[PDB]
Formats: sequence, C-alpha cells, structure tokens
Amino acid sequence: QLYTLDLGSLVAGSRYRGDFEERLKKVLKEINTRGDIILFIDELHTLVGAIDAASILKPKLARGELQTIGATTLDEYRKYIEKDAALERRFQPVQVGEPTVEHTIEILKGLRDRYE
Amino acid sequence: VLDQFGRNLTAAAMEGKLDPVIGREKEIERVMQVLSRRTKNNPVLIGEPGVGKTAVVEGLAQAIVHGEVPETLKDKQLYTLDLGSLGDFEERLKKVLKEINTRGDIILFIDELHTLVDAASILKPKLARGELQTIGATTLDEYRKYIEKDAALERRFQPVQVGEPTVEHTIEILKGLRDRYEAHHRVSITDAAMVAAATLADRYINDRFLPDKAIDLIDEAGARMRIRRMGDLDVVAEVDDEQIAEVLGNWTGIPVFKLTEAETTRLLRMEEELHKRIIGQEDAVKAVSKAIRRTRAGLKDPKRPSGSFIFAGPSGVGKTELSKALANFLFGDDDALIQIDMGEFHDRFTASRLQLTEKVRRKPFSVVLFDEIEKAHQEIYNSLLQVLEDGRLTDGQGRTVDFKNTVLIFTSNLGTENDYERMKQKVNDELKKHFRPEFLNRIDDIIVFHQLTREEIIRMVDLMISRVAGQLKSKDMALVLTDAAKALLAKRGFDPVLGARPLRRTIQREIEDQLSEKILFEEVGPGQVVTVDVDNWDGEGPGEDAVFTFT
Amino acid sequence: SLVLDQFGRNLTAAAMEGKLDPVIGREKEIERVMQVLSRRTKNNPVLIGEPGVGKTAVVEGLAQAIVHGEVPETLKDKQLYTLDLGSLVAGSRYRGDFEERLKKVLKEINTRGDIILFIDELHTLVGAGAAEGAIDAASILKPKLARGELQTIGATTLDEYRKYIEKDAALERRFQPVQVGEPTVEHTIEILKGLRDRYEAHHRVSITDAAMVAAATLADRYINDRFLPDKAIDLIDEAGARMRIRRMAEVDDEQIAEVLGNWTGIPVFKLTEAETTRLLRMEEELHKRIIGQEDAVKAVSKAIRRTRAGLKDPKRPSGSFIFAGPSGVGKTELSKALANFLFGDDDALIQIDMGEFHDRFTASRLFGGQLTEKVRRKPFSVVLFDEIEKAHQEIYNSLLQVLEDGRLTDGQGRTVDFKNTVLIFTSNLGDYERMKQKVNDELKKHFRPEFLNRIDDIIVFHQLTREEIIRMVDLMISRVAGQLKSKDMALVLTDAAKALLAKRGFDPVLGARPLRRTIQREIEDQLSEKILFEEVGPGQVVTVDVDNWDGDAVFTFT
Ligand SMILES: Nc1ncnc2c1ncn2[C@@H]1O[C@H](COP(=O)(O)OP(=O)(O)O)[C@@H](O)[C@H]1O
Ligand SMILES: Nc1ncnc2c1ncn2[C@@H]1O[C@H](COP(=O)(O)OP(=O)(O)O)[C@@H](O)[C@H]1O
Repeated sequence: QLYTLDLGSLVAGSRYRGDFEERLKKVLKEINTRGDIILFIDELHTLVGAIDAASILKPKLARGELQTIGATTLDEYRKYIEKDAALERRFQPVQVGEPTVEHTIEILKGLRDRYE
Repeated sequence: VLDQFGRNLTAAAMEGKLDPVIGREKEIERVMQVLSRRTKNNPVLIGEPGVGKTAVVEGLAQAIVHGEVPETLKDKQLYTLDLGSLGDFEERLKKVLKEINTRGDIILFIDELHTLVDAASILKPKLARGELQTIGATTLDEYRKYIEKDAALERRFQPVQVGEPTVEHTIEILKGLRDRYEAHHRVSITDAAMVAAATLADRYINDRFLPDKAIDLIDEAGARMRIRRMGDLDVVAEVDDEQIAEVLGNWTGIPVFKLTEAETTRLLRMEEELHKRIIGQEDAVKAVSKAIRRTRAGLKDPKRPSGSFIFAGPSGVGKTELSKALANFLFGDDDALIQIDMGEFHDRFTASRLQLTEKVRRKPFSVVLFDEIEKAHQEIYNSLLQVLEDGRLTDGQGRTVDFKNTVLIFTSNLGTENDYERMKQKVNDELKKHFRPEFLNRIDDIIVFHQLTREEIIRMVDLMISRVAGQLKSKDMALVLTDAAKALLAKRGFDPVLGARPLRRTIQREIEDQLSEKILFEEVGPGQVVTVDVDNWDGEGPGEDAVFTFT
Repeated sequence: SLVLDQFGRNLTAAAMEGKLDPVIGREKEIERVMQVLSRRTKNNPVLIGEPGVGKTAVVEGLAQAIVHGEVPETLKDKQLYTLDLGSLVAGSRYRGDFEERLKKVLKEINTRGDIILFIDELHTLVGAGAAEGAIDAASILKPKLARGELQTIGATTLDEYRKYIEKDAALERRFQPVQVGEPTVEHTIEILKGLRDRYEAHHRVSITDAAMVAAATLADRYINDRFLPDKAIDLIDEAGARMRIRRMAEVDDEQIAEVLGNWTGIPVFKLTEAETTRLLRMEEELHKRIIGQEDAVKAVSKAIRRTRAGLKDPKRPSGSFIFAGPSGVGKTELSKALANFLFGDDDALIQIDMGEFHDRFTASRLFGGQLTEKVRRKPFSVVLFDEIEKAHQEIYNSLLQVLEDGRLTDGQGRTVDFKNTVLIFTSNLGDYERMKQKVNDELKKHFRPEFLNRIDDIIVFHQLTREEIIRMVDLMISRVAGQLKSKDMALVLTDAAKALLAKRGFDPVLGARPLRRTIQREIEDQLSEKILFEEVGPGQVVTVDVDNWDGDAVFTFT
C-alpha cells in the first residue's frame, strides 16, 4: 500500500506539547509493524518544521527502518534538502523531465476518455 | 552516553560493518600529520560532495583498529556526532562534551562543519580550550566562505584537500566494493562492467562526482538486474556493459541505439551526418573531420584541449552552422554550444568576466566558440594563451576548469583551387602580420571556407524554403518550386560579400509575403498545390523584367 | 564567570595553570599594553599587526605577567578573558539574541569588576549584530568604552583597521593603536629557541640549533603568503609530526627541507643550503636542456656567480642582462632554465611582453599590475622583458628609475622591492666582438647610453649550427616519444629523415621558432592518420625514412 503523507492532518489538533511527536511516532510504529506500506511525502522541502516534523525522521531514515519517496522542484532541492548530512547521503534524486511534444500528444490521447 | 548521541566508528570496525577504503593512503597520512601536531591540530577535509571525505575518516578508523597509527592516535575512538539525537539541548551537549573530555581518548567527526558556524555558542570555546580534537568535513566554496573569513578558527583548524579520484582509482574502488555489492544484491559483476561504469559516469554525467557517481551506476545496475530477474531457477546473473548502458540510458535520457559503442566508428561516419545538415564545403567537412579524428584520439598531448580549429570565411556563410552540427554530433545539443562573441567583449571590464566559466562548468563536455577574434582584448589574448598552453583555465573564482573535453573553434572573417591557394596564402600571411605566429603555433588546425556555387546555393534555397513548405503542409497545402524560380531567386540573393544572409530577405519578401497575402485573398487557398513560377524571363537576365507567378 | 565560560577562555587562570607558551622579545609591546590599560578614561588598546605576528601572543604574555605579578596595581589580579564575536553573531535569527547575550556578558563584567576583554577581530565590531546604522555591538559598547569602565583589548589587521575602524571616528577615538610589527630573523630564532622546550616535550623528538635556524631561514625567504614566526613554528611542528609518524629521533635540516619541499614542491636538495656547491655545477645543469651557445652559457654563468656572491652593493637588483641575437636561438627556454635552477619552479618566472602594451593606459596595467602582484607574492623571481625596442618614453623612464633604486612605485600606492629580482631583456635588436660594437653604437642612438651604463651584461647568441639543430630535433622527438609511449609506439629517426626535419623546420629568415608547428604537421599528423587508418598499430617499431632527396619529399613510416 502506497500512502501519501498529509502533514496538515498530523499537525492539526496537536494542541498539547507532545501530541505531534506521539502522532508521528505512532505512524512510524504502524508503518514498521504492517511491513508493507510505502510512504510518499509530497513537497519534501516543507518537511522541516513541525523539535520539528523532519527532526523526528532523521534518526529513523539514518537507520533505514523508514523508506520514503519525495517530490521537489529542481531549485528547491539545491536549497532546502541537500543541506544536511543524514539526508544528502540517504536521498537519491530521480529526475523527471518535461514530456516531449509527441509524448504529450500520447498523454493527451490517454486522457481523452475522462475529459470526453 | 556517547553512543546515545553519536555513532562510534572505531568500535564499528571490530564488527566489520564499515566499508573498506582503497587508495586513500596519502590523504590518511596527511590526516595523521595534522592530528599529530600541537598547533592547527584539527584537520578539515576539503572536497566536492561525493568524493570520499567520509571515506578518509573511515579508513583512518580502520587503520586505527589495525594498528598503523602513532602513539598519540593509538586506542583513539572516532565518534561521528549526529545532531538528531541531541534548555535541554545546551545541557545535553555540554554533558556529552564533558564526558568526551573526561574520557580524553575520543576524536569527534563532525561532518558538514557549516552546521556549527546553533551549537556555535558551545563548541567554539570548548575547542578553544584544546580539550576537543575534531576532524571536520566541508567543501571548498564553504571553506572559503565561512571558515576562511572567521579569524578565530585558522589558529585551530588546518585544511587538507580530498581531490577527485582518477578513473583507474575509481575502477579500483569498485573492484574493492565488489564483494559488498555482490553480497547485498546476490548478483555477479564483471571487471569490464566496472570499467565501463566508471568511464560512462565520468563521460555522460556532470551533476555528481566520482566515486559516488559510478558506484551509483553500479548499484543501479544491480537493482535493475534484480528487478528484471525477479518454478525455481538457478542464480545465473552477470552485470555487464549492456546493463550499465541501459541504466545510463534510463538516467540521462539517451536512446538505447549506439549510445555506448565504438567512438572510432562514431568519428568515422562524420561526413554523411554533416551532409544532411551542412551545404557544400566538402573540403572543409573532410578537413574538420580528419582534424577531429587525429586530435581527439589521444594522439595529441593529453594535458591539452581536444582540438583547436580556425574557421576562415565570411560571417554566417556556413562556419557557425557547422559548429552547431559538430555540437549536435559530438555532444548532442545545440544549447551545449556555449556562444561567446568577442564583439560583445571589447573592453577590459567585460574581458575580466572571461558568463563563460559557469557555462563551461555547466557542461564540461561542451564546445567553446570564439567569434570574431580580431577585435578581442589583449587580456583575452593572454587568457587564451594560458588556456591553450597549460590546458587549464584559472578563473577569478579560483578553480581549475577542466579543458580536456572542451574543443575550441575560432570563428573569424579574416581573408574574406589556385585562387583558393592564394586565398590561404594571404590568410596565413595576415595571420603572420595582423596576428602573431605563436598563437597559431598553438592552434591544431586552420581551415578556410569556399565560396558556395550554383548547386550549393540551390540546395540552400530548397532547404530553407522547406520551412514554409512544412508550415504550408500544416494548412493542407503543398508548395512546389521550379528550377527557373530557383535560379532567379539565387541570382537575386547572390551576394558573395554578404553571403546567403540577404537570401533570407529575398525569400521572406518574394515568397512568404505574397503567399500570405494570396491565401487571405482566398484563390490559391486550401485544397490545391501551389507551384511558383517566373514569367517574362529568358534564363540569363538580372530579373528586373521577370515576375513571380502563383498557380 | 559562569557566562563568560560559554563565550571565552580565562587567559589568566590558564596562565596560572601553566598552559600558555612563553613569549620572547615582546617586552616593549606588552609594556605599551600596560601603559594603555593603566589609563583612567579610554584605557582600551588595539593591537594592530599582520596575521601571524603574535598579537594574541602579546595578550597571552600580558596574562603571564599579570598572574606572576610584574604589573602595576591597576592591573593586579585582573582576570583576562578572551571573547569572540562569532559566538554572539551566530544564532541571531531572531530580533534580539545578539543584544541579549552581549548585555548578559556586560552585566557579568560589571558585577565582577576585574574582567578585561580580549575581543579578537575588532573590525567585525561594527558589522556585528545589525547593520552599521542600527543597534550593533559598537552601539552598545560605545557608551561604556568612552568612560573607561569596560576594559577591553582589541586585535586587528592594519588594512582592516584603516578601512573599518578609522571610518567610524567615534569608535576610532576610543581605541589606542599599539603596533605589533613582524619580527626579524633573529627574533624568530629566539622565539623558536624559547618554544623548543614545549615542542620537544610534545613531539618526543630532539630539536637541534641547526633545526630552528634552518626552519626560520627557509620559512622567511620561501614562504611569503604569511608572516614570521607562524611559518617557522608551522615548519618545525609539521617536521615533528612527520618524524612521529615515520618512527612507527631528532629533527635536523633534512626534516625541515623535506617538509618545506612537500609544502612547495621544490626538490629537497635545493632547499639544503648548499648554495655554493649548487653554483659550482650549474654549467651542466643549464646545458642539460640547452644546445650550443657555449660562450653565452659561460658568460651568463660567470654573471650568476659574480651577482650571487653577495659582494656587490645591496641596493641594486640581483642581475640585469640583455640577450641579443636572432630569434629562435633559445633565449626564452634559457630564461626558463634559469628560473628552474635558481628557485626550482617553472612558473617562478613571469612572461610579460610589452609589445602589446604601448600607451599610458596600458602602462597603468603594467605598473600603474600582475608584475607587482607576482613580485609581492614572491620577490625571488626572474622577470622576462621581451621586445624592448618599441618602448614608450614613460616605460623607458620607469625602467630607468626601477633599475636605479631597485624599487618600483606602482599606481596601487605600494613600494615594491626588486633587490633580488633577475631582469632579462630579450631584445631582438641587431663576429662576437663585432656584435658588441654594432649594438654599442646602435643602442646609444636608439636608447640613452645610461641604459648601457646601468646594465650588467650583454650576451649575444649566434645562429644554431646544423648539428645543434639535429640535437634539437632529438630533444623534441624525445618528448614526443615520452608522450606517445603509452601506446607502445617506438620511433626511429634516420639521418635523412633528420635532415628533412631540419630543413622543413629551420627557417633562416625567421629562426628556430617554427619547429613546434612543423614537427606536429610533418610527423605527428602523419603518424596520427596512419594509426587511425590502421596501417600501423601498437607494439611495432616505425623507422621513418624519406625519398626524393638524399643530400615534394614524402615520408614513409617503415
Ligand atoms: N577510496 C575509497 N575506497 C572505498 N570507498 C570509497 C572511497 N572513496 C569514496 N568511497 C565511497 O564513496 C561514498 C561517497 O562518500 P561521500 O558522499 O564523499 O561522503 P560525504 O557525503 O561525507 O562527502 C562513500 O560511502 C564511500 O564508501
Ligand atoms: N614572542 C613570541 N613567542 C612565542 N610565540 C610567538 C611569539 N610571537 C608569535 N608567536 C607565535 O605565533 C603564532 C601566531 O600568533 P597569534 O597572535 O596567536 O596569531 P596571529 O599572530 O595570527 O594573530 C602563535 O602560535 C604564537 O605561538
């Protein structure tokens, strides 16, 4: 199961001091307990900032119990993410390019049914 | 408490978890030099990311455990300090530093020392007291940015450089880590695969650096082999040049046919791949072909640029388009051709800028063009002499720009078969008097272009009118040009002084404009081929009495 | 107290413990520091000196004097605390972290009443905190510095003092300058003799007197990027560390020579001070790369011996020689060989040709410059001046005064010294005795004869004889083979092929410059196209031969 992570859901309602930490640790425990969940954290650049939301994930990502997929703009990657020692060593930039014009034609042909 | 707030490297070596290091003997002995001093005894490792800065520390830990260190470094435990485990922050950091000082035999590895320069309020005085012995790891720009301008640290931190590993060193590193990767992926990797992976990581990849740049390809090929491989079947797997080529094709978006094959054959089918784009200049084509064959093949001095060409001929008559053709073959992109014109650089303030350094650093495997070198500044001349002589560029930033893989073409309008023999004679004469002999003495070759003839100018006309032919096919129309109109349009556009550039104006005025009015007139509009023709003309006159006709 | 510890180190308590290195010969500066520190109002001294002269050493010696008790009553039992601005500037990502930390430090100082600040890098006081207009460290220290209640000791660099402190007159009138100049050779020897005890205790090695003497006398004249005695101490300390890793002994001239050779790349036997014996064998060290010109080699060798002996007046440049003769004789490579012998580096020579720099605007580039910056980076450099015939009168006058006083006053406002610079004027203007009289009358009518008076030697090169051209062909084929031996290609050059190489290479009207072009065209290009088209491959010898002339010619790569 591939789950995308909503940080707003984590941080909403976390009025008490340790509620965010408890929520993130419970999420990580559930992920490592089920053993078949992949994480997709869209906008990986805003992970810093809930102690932070990202600072909880640094010990886990260093030890390899957590596997995540990020998504970032070219400019934001060179400014927010790589400026760390436990992340630049553990994240692999997979470049996704702008589709070619003929590839865009095929993409539009594949989306014809839903718009029609 | 140190294990709860950091990771021990010396204790990890008995477990053997740490990867072996290969070929870092000189940097490790330099690190023991710096660590075995009394002033400036803390080394900082300087190098690009993904070069092996932490590998030097790992090798130091392995050598400490193996017992190849002086008495000062005997039984010294290296501890990588991670900030993730660390009011409470300052006291826990002070407690762990106090425990380090109480032990007295702990050496801290603090990677990315820019994180200090919000712990700077704690570690900076402690290292001032000399009770903390630390190995730092930063890059060159950061070291020249933060540490070098911080006067309080040159008394306590000494730089040691971790340079880029060579190709053979990268191959040896891959051979060393073969056992680890064969164990992890349960795949078998051959030596030719690692040699190919190192070479292609050096050649087609820019954004990373060796040996991370090739170990990534090796790991990616192992992952692909495990994906494509996974009743019972035997374990018969062999990562070879094919898997590495496919992985790099998926990486950099290069098509799978002939991406990595005989570069000799690639250089030898030069002529027809120019001939689909270049017009005429067959002598110039074969001259530049044989020059790039005899210069790029490693027969020239390896500490020099791959080639240096002089393009003699009128401006825009075929030299520049041939440069784009060479860029599209060797390096694959027109934008890979960095466009530098000496007409824009006519003063010292602009000459000192040599928007050229970051462009050639964007792609080291890119062609460098210098247009109209006659009016370049003298500082430009001296920089060109330096670059051609030592094979390097020393920019104002202060980095050695790699120029093995850049090829230089000097595009100029100087001097513009017996007539062409006299042409070449006076071109080299004017390069002996208007220019100076040593600059040409450090030029690989000079080629002088020829004036384009009748069938050459017709083959220019038909290809460039094919642009509006395609634009007209886009409107369910077709365009036909007769030979009489071709010859008359060539005669109208015949200007050997200015070249074929006024032919653009003649095309744009006579053909596209009248056709654009005519399609709006809606008589030779959609649903009919239009065939241009010329009336009131014999085939020899200048064309003042001749009129274009549309059917 | 408890808050100064996280920002600084107690120098007085550390000197009481016995951690501080002793200072040699800084009695005057430390006395001046007590003089300024004893004042009632504005008792703040700032130590101005180049980086690496010992300003922090002066402050530490002051702490050593305070703890023992050789100070007046106004400096007795005063805890000297160092303070760094970087531990306060960093972490100021909010509105008032910097002001809070600095106010806490000042409050602790005022409550203690016996704290003197050694704030290093004083020039960052204006730039710390906010900008220079808003509230910064200067704005919070100035109301208290002027009344002499906050005793502080600053340290800075001369140019940074003139550019940062002197612009702010209110801050400039609050700090008394104390000049700490760069020590000489003998003071550096005394410093090394003082610190030998600490370094031999730390390194477990015995340092001889020749060791410190060699360290100082090599660091002072070879390293110019820093200032003494930081460089000599660095040499001794690095040599001790090298010995300590090699043992798993004693430090002498060999250790210092090898560590400085590692630092600079110059070979070790050069750095050994066998200058006379090196001067004894330089005839073959110069002839090992040059061909013929035996009279020229002898003349330049006796010139080098007469100049480097030190018997002349030490108000002149080391040497100044004119090189006359036709081009292609090898004057440039001779200058390069001289640079290689005298200093050990091929880049130690500067190649400047003024034929492209004619007007005064280009003379501003010349001096006022890359020449000035390179002779400031290293004053022991051979300069090469090509084509002095077409010179402008301003260039003439500047050359006159430069060679006159051994000194150049550039447009940068600096007096750059030329006392050991070797000037080589490779002039193409104008049997051996006859060439003297021909140029003697001709330079005095083209230049002034004060040129010929002030110059040292005129060395005239004759044309290269055919067998010398043959040996030059051998030398160039040697490096061609050196760069192509990677592919196991063996070249044999027959006598007829050598004659063709000589005749297509030697242009008597133009000299022996065009060899480098032709040897790449007539040999390297043909060999390249023969390897590419697979007529010959690796591991086969090619004995190249030629037809059509034995004493239109085609080269056969047999
Ligand atoms: N000489 C070597 N021998 C073996 N492995 C090496 C060597 N140099 C680098 N490596 C490997 O290359 C990888 C790249 O490390 P790097 O990215 O330079 O570390 P950092 O991110 O701290 O700069 C390391 O994991 C290391 O194992
Ligand atoms: N008189 C001296 N006695 C002993 N050591 C000295 C003396 N003068 C300078 N030094 C040494 O020179 C080095 C640089 O001095 P310091 O003032 O700490 O830094 P800088 O001079 O660069 O400001 C110090 O390590 C110090 O030991």
